[PDB]
Amino acid sequence: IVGGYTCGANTVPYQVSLNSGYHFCGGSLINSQWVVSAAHCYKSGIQVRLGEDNINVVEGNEQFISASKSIVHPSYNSNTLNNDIMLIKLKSAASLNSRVASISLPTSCASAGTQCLISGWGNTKSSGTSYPDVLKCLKAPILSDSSCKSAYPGQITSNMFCAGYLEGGKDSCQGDSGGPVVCSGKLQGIVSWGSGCAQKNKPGVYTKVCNYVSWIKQTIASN
Ligand SMILES: [Ca+2]
Repeated sequence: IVGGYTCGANTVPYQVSLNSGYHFCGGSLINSQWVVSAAHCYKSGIQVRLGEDNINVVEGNEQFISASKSIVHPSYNSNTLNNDIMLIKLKSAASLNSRVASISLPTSCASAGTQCLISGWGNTKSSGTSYPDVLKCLKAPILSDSSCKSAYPGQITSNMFCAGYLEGGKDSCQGDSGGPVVCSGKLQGIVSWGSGCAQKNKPGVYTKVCNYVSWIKQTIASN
């Protein structure tokens, strides 16, 4: 997160870190046994780390649970990042409490102008590299489909939206991928892609979660 703020420990209780020896992506806990993340975060050997603030210090609220199964969206295209969503089933159910909690799935899509909270352990510099140990947050609005398409000609599908600031300075970044965009208490996006980070006229591009709720629910029901 570039241009954000320190969230506060365990204030984003659905935020997970995906660990393969190191933090490599965010995710969102959607029930006791399932995480939503970005398909481009897929790898084998994932440990889901819940209840994290400092990802380098054991602070007392962590739950570390191995993935038992990963499911990349059937239609994920890694070239275009269309359908950049994956589900991860935990080997055991998380224990849910005030600091480790699921986030609601949308029943309807969000609209341009809605403010949302974007969070993660990604890069904090736009012309630099600095990875935080504690969770960072950014409040940002959803941008119009037309401004999103104008920023990224030929690249925005019906499964993507833009959020952030066209002026630059405030965005998600490398290492935030797979993490949440939460709007009015609903998971509306997944950190997906963008040209650089926090660049002028190059907002963040997010997977449009509301398009996937039917797939999410049926997948959970059969797995
Ligand atoms: Ca920790």
